[PDB]
Amino acid sequence: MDAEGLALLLPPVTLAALVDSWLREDCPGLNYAALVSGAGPSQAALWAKSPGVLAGQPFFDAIFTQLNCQVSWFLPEGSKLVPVARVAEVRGPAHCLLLGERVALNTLARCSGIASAAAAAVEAARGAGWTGHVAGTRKTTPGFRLVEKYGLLVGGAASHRYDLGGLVMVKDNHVVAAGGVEKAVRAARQAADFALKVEVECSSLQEAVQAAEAGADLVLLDNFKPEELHPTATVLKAQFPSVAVEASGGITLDNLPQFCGPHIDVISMGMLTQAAPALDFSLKLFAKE
Amino acid sequence: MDAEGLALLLPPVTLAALVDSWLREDCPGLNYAALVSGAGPSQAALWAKSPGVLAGQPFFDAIFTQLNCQVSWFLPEGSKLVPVARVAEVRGPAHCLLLGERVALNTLARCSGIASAAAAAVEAARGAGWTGHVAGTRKTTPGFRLVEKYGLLVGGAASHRYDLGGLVMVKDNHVVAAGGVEKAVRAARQAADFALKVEVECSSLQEAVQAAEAGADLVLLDNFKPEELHPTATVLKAQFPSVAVEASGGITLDNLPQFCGPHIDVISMGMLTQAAPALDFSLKLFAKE
Amino acid sequence: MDAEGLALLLPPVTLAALVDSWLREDCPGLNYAALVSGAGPSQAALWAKSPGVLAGQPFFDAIFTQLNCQVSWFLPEGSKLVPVARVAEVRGPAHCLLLGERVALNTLARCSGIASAAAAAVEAARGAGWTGHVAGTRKTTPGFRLVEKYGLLVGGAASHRYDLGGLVMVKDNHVVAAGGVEKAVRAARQAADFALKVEVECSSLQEAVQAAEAGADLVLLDNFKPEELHPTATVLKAQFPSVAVEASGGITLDNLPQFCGPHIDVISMGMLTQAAPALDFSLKLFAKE
Amino acid sequence: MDAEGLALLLPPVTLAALVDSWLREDCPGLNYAALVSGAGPSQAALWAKSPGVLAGQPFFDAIFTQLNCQVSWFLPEGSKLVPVARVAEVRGPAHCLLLGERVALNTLARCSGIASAAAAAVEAARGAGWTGHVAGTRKTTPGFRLVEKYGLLVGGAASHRYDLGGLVMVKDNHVVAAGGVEKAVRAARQAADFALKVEVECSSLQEAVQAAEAGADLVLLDNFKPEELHPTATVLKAQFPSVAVEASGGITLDNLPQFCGPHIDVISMGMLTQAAPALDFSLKLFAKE
Amino acid sequence: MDAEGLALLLPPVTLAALVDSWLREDCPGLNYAALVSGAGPSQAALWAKSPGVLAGQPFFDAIFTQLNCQVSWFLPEGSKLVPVARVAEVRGPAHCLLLGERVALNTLARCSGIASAAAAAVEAARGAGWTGHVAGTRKTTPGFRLVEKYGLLVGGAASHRYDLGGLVMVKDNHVVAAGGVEKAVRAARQAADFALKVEVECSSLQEAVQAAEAGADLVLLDNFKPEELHPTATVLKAQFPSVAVEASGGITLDNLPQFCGPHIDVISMGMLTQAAPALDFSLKLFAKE
Amino acid sequence: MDAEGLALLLPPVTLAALVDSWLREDCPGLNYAALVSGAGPSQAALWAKSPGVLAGQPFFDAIFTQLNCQVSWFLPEGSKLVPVARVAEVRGPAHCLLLGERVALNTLARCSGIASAAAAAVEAARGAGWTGHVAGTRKTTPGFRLVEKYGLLVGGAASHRYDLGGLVMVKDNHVVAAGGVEKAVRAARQAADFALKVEVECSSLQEAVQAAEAGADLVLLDNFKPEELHPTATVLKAQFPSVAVEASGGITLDNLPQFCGPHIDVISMGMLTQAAPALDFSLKLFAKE
Ligand SMILES: O=C(O)c1ccc[n+]([C@@H]2O[C@H](COP(=O)([O-])O)[C@@H](O)[C@H]2O)c1
Ligand SMILES: O=C(O)c1ccc[n+]([C@@H]2O[C@H](COP(=O)([O-])O)[C@@H](O)[C@H]2O)c1
Ligand SMILES: O=C(O)c1ccc[n+]([C@@H]2O[C@H](COP(=O)([O-])O)[C@@H](O)[C@H]2O)c1
Ligand SMILES: O=C(O)c1ccc[n+]([C@@H]2O[C@H](COP(=O)([O-])O)[C@@H](O)[C@H]2O)c1
Ligand SMILES: O=C(O)c1ccc[n+]([C@@H]2O[C@H](COP(=O)([O-])O)[C@@H](O)[C@H]2O)c1
Ligand SMILES: O=C(O)c1ccc[n+]([C@@H]2O[C@H](COP(=O)([O-])O)[C@@H](O)[C@H]2O)c1
Repeated sequence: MDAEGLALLLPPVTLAALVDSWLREDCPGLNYAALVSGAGPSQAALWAKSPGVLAGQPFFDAIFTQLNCQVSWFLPEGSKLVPVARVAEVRGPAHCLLLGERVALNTLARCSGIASAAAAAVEAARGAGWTGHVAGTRKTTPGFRLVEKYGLLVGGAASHRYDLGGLVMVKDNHVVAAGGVEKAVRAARQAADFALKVEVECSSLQEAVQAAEAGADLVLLDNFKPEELHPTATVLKAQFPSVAVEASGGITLDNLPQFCGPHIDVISMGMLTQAAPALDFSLKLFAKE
Repeated sequence: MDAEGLALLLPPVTLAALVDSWLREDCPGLNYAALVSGAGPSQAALWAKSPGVLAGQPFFDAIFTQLNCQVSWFLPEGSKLVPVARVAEVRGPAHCLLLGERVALNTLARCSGIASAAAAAVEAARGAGWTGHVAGTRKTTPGFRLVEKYGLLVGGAASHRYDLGGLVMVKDNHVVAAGGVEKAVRAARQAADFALKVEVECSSLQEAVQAAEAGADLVLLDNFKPEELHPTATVLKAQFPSVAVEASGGITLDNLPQFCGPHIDVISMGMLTQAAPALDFSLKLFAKE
Repeated sequence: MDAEGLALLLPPVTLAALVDSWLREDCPGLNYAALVSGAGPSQAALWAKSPGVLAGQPFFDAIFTQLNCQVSWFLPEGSKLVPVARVAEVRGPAHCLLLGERVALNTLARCSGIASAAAAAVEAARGAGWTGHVAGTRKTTPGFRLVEKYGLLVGGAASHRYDLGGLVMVKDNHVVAAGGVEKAVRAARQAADFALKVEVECSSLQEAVQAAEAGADLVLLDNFKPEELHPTATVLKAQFPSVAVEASGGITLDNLPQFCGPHIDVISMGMLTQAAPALDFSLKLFAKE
Repeated sequence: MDAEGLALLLPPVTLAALVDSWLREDCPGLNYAALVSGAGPSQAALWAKSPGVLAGQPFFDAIFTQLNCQVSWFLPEGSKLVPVARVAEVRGPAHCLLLGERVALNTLARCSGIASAAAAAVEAARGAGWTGHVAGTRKTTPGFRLVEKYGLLVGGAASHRYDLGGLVMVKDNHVVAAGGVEKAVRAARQAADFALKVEVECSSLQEAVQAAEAGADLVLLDNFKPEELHPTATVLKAQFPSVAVEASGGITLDNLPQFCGPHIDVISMGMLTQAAPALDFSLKLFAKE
Repeated sequence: MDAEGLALLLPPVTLAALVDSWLREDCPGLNYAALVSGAGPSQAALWAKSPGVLAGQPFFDAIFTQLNCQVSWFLPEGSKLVPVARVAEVRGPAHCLLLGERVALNTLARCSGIASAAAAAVEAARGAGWTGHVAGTRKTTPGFRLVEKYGLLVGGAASHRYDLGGLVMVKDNHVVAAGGVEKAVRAARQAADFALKVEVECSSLQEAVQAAEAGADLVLLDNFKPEELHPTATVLKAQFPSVAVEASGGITLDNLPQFCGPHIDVISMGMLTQAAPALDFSLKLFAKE
Repeated sequence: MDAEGLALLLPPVTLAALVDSWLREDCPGLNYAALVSGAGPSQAALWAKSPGVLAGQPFFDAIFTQLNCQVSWFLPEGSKLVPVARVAEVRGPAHCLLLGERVALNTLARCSGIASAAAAAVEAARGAGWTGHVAGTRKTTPGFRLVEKYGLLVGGAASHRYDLGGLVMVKDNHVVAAGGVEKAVRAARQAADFALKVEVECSSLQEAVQAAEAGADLVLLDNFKPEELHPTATVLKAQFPSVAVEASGGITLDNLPQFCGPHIDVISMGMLTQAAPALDFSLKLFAKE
């Protein structure tokens, strides 16, 4: 509902340590450019130069907070960005603003790109009349998942499982390793019967039926062509009405409406995190009025 | 030098701490799916399903080494990927293979994705007759710089400075803070006269002349149109022949040939790391004869 | 239904870090006692002097692997301990055996003490004909959760959710802060509709019906005397066949039969981790012959 | 002699680091329940529902300090707890209160459970006229020693050595490795030099005399029957009056008066940290008026 | 030219982490002495008892900020110390002052010792009519480089490169491994043509000419006799006027003037961080009036 | 006694973490020089070019072991170094040898420099007939205390207390804060009666008598002239035969005989760690076949 409340999801203690490692990565030793700018109190304007959705204020704020700077936002989390928009002002000693600048922009750009992709996907789906959830994956940049799942939520998608613990997800490789879908789904059920859910990844109707018989909570139809996707889900919903159907594999902004259908509850797209270009933001010091 | 030599640039201690933190990110508690697959010895085939350049073997290796798995590659680092290619084979306990799969794949996908954009840019420059350096920027994913700068090098681009400690770069914001170009360049030269180089980002020809007169090693012409860019660089090289000229701002694979010019030495592209989609890789367990 | 394979659940990277920090805590500087013992090859015996269930071999093994010692076990993980039993042999340099001894016994004692409480509780419950799950809680020693939740599993109990990122549980305090059960539960269901489960802690029959109406996967009947409990539950399963029922509040080894009932699916006991005395083990060096 | 002033023993850099790891353990990713409570200002009351001694206010405070919450205590550290007592009030944003609640109660229950067991021991020892030190052991939970040693002090017991540094302690296993008591405490005496004391665990009157002859400061008489313990301690003090005698092994709250004696200076019980059940506390949100 | 400005080079995140690691080294567990002093407000005066240069205020300040203490300086950074001077006053709880006393004095004493040695070398060089850069090396105490490089700057020396990332330095061993100087600097030149500098360490005029002819930005003449050093530099400056010339190897304050010469740009000295004795500072609590 | 045994004191968990932080300090990103040397197998000789005592082999081994290099020592830990001497060989890949070279030489140079100062102070006191202990202090480089305390031991000196959790030490500032010598030491005697030692730092003979009378184990006569130090030590020994006497403050190599006396038990010298120059070592790659 409200993109403004999503920030309560982020534990305060994780932000500070996350942010501290990013700052150290960009300046591990002596910050020679501090001598160029000096330490006088300054003001920068944050400028939106790309269209999209604003996501990332919590991480932007945390970065500058460790550098004793303050941020005033002129747009809420989740806003549509119409270029060229003035979206915040940052205040602090000049060398601190310029030290935090690059990391803060990198984070805002990337989080917002993901939310902009997610909002477009949510839009395309509703424009085909589909009421299910658009979702992300675990195809995230390592070390950056907290930012990328947050960005999905701001854009209106579900984050899907955060990590491997999680919901027990039986994949192709698990079926092979366990010697059969029925053995794998039985082993996944025991591993947390109460209460984690079990999702099972299925390359065909007959695997999906076997997964549902063995007790899957969710059935993921993997890499179906749309023309076989919907018949398969119809049979499933008629035979196992309380099992949820997820479609996934090669779904993009463009072909997404072909994968929306009344018997698909969830559509997950790797593109939301692997192919969402970053938005264009700049931070510019200006003289005080 | 040669793409296989590049792996030596990676300090093995940093590799291990990066890899461990990525794994703890994807599985911070219990790995319930390890019960589904068990620990029996298995083999998995790495498949390349996107065209491009293969980059990131050192990280893929270090991920799996930490889980006591081994990798045999069938293509060298920097190889062209012609899909559908069988790129490697991974060996080890089934649960260790499946626990590292996603992290390893996510790393290789983004690293290869960046190397693929760099290769594409170096190609576009060479086909325009340009012998300069195509270069990356500091617009990298927070936490992930080591992989992305490594990706740039495998693709044939220069990484540019690794962080704020490796070359004193006077930007528009330093100029405003310092009171002006020549004040800012003087403080930059002090801050490490011997010996770090000083690069100055300039938005006008006069700003470029002031910076070169003030002793900049490198003058970066920022967001010039090509029609304004090349006459500026010609003037600069005429008056200051030992000052290198860089061009940057809004340069993409498509417009890259318009910015090549006999008086440009470096061309830096934020897009090589911010808008380079990841390649598609899978890892499929295959049965024991 | 096999305690030897539970070790696969422990991610190897989390084990080594945890063990390192335990060894650092017990010896932060110089280890003066190493000079008293020297470094000659030697062997110790592990002695179980308490009845119960043996749990914690992977942690015990990991501690001594960091100290270049080897361990041979004479009883599989989960075995019944009949004192005074010779449980294992540890081999390595004398000072390394004696450096690991206290941390290894401390971990094994507590992991086995918890598994022993868990096994006794599970034994009580099937002796009353019960088929549901005996479970643990988040009343764990801070920083020791991985050992204590693993111990629950070794003794046959369910771990319940590992931390706040598993199933969304709304408690009395959430209901007070949301201003009502059905508000709380409706927010909970949004926060991850697909797919994490939602569990609601209820003090009174009315609350549980509200919770179930609103979409709870699980209702926890908290602090019921067994007199009200089994009516309450058989009502709920009548009205809501599809919703799981959990009993919690003051359930101990002595009174556990009185909470076992046929419409109760899960019984969780904070005593399994808060009042589970450690078993008594010792490690004794013995001479070669 | 003043439990309020013990909090100065805890260095504040360590407290924040330990507290951050505990919070990170209980919520490693997104905190979904935060969307259920919101962030509106709230107050919770701390209820003691158990008899004992109150211990652990600095850790409790430090947890809620990291979460931007305040604590008001109505009982000083060390007070007797008569249930059901209102111990404190915690103020702050509701999600912040609910995120720290479990870890704060977990820490206070264990700390207090220990200080309550210590105070019982000091009560029983005082009831037998014994003026020596009741002390703890190194049988603490790995990772938690700071809380548990502090809890021993709050309840009137001596902590004993914190770690493997501190006093050099010759044990059964050292005597085996060094080939005799004389050799082991001569090597110990050398390592200890002038700053550390030497204590020797002795299971017979012969060992105790050899240890005292070879310069031990303390002799620990290990696993003696009470009838054998007191003559041994007496003859030792006659022959070596400068040597402190400690008794230890199987000493419990019920049998502790039997081990008290005018020639025992220290009595140590693993019981106080390995078998002290945690006190019952709760934290309940309430409406301001 | 301003010692008070150098503090801006220190990124505040790194300061906190480094400072906390030093406090934890000196007090890993309980601070027993805190009971001896109590927590009442106190004041202590910092006393300089050595002649030299004051350096290290940012580290001294940061230690005491972590401990909720405040510092007031009566001398700016880089001041000349004429003993016995009263250079600062520290205010805070009694136990926090005494907790930080030793770490802060150890830090200030080494930093000021390095700055004193650097200023002595600069004064000797200036008394020989030399105005090039006196420079440090990477012969720093491991883990203490930020303090030691900072102290070189306060004293008037150049820090030289901070680590293996600042400038590619071809040493004797690189030459041997590369199979010759031409191959080495060619490879070095490739590692970062634009733009890091390449310095080559040379033991003969012929090696230096080759290093220069092959592209070196700086030539370091290592362990020359002054009699052969100055003719060598004169040749290099005449045939390669843009290449900087460094002298290094065995250069001490007492022999430094013989190494000063019109064609030496940089003189670097291991002894500035390896043979620089610390200064004597004390911190004495004082009372009301 | 035997310096070769002292390596047993070093817990290997701590060595790896220390060493990792030092390597990361010296190369936080890409190691450009690795491309100059390549990765082929190589060898380097370790030369001692300063007189003194060899100390720090375990830290040197650990550095290279982290880089997959092996070290062969030709002299034992603690040897007298008669320059020039071939101390060791190091083998491994060329770029790993050159990556560890500086950190490994820095650690060995400071460790050996400290041991050399220790051995000379021990010999000075032996030549004066004195049988007490020469001791170090806590005037140690922050972060480096393990190497420096270790270096003292290899030189034949006592380390004195490692940190604040060793013996409780009442200093001038503690006396001022407690309001009296004699209330200070009683607070200190409580803070760990059994069993840590109490040392009191005294400026006058009356102060020593009060510390002795209130129960100090050790009395440090701080900054006495030798003329008054020995009369004072004699009174104390006569009145308090079991109290040990330390002498400290301004004691150097050349006046150490003046502080030796029959009633001084310990002499401690800040200069052993604050004014002990590092020894000169070099590591030289040499070609094979
Ligand atoms: O591991 C997960 O949590 C997870 C959640 C949702 C989807 N996936 C997988 O992500 C893949 C998405 O494919 P794509 O083409 O959109 O990159 C598909 O193979 C799914 O099985 C994986
Ligand atoms: O800070 C650096 O290391 C750096 C190196 C090269 C380029 N840049 C900046 O990157 C910008 C180019 O970004 P883009 O997205 O327009 O390709 C340009 O404005 C430069 O100032 C920055
Ligand atoms: O937060 C959890 O994960 C959780 C899981 C299971 C149970 N609990 C709570 O644990 C409590 C059990 O109390 P007790 O007497 O068994 O210590 C009961 O009040 C439940 O609400 C809490
Ligand atoms: O290592 C220590 O610091 C230490 C301090 C005091 C006692 N102990 C040992 O702890 C044992 C007491 O265990 P318990 O649970 O039987 O009372 C006994 O064998 C002592 O030698 C060990
Ligand atoms: O690696 C560096 O950054 C570096 C910078 C400047 C000098 N050095 C080396 O330092 C050595 C001089 O140190 P010293 O103790 O002989 O005065 C000489 O051999 C140089 O090669 C090394
Ligand atoms: O704090 C310690 O553990 C410690 C141990 C031994 C000596 N000291 C102090 O070291 C000081 C002697 O330093 P110095 O530089 O004059 O040789 C003297 O003032 C003692 O109080 C301090």
